[PDB]
Amino acid sequence: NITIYHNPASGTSRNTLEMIRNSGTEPTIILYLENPPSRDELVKLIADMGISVRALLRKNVEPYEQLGLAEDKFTDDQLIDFMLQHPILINRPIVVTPLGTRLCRPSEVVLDILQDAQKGAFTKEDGEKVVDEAGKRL
Ligand SMILES: [Cs+]
Ligand SMILES: [Cs+]
Ligand SMILES: [Cs+]
Repeated sequence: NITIYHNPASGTSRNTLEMIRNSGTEPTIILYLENPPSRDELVKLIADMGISVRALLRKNVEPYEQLGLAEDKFTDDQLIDFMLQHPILINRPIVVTPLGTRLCRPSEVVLDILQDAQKGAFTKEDGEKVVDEAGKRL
C-alpha cells in the first residue's frame, strides 16, 4: 500500500512513479497540485520524512518568488500554511509506503522505502542507470 504525491510535469516524479511500478506495485496517485494534503496530513508527512519544513519548499516557482520565501523570516507553521494555499510550493514527489515516507529527490531515494526489490534493471528517462539486472545500485 503505497501513495505518491505526483506531478506529471516533473521528471523526478515520473522516474519515481516508474520505480514504484518496477517493484510490482501500482500506487495510489494523488495529483497534489489539485488535491493537496490537509494540514494535518502535511504535518505528518513532514514529520515522517525527517526533513525540515523549509527543505520541502520548491524554489523557482511563482509563489516562492513573490512571497519572498528565500528570506529567513518565516516560521515553520507560516511555511506549512503557504504550502497548503499554494501547493506548487510542495516539492515532489512525496511517497508513503508501509516502511516509511520520503521526499524522493533524487528519485532513487524511493528504493529505501519500497518493500519489494526492483524486478529488473531500471534506467531513468535521461539514460542514467539506477539498478542493473542483478539488482545492484549503480
Ligand atoms: Cs486532502
Ligand atoms: Cs499564476
Ligand atoms: Cs528497501
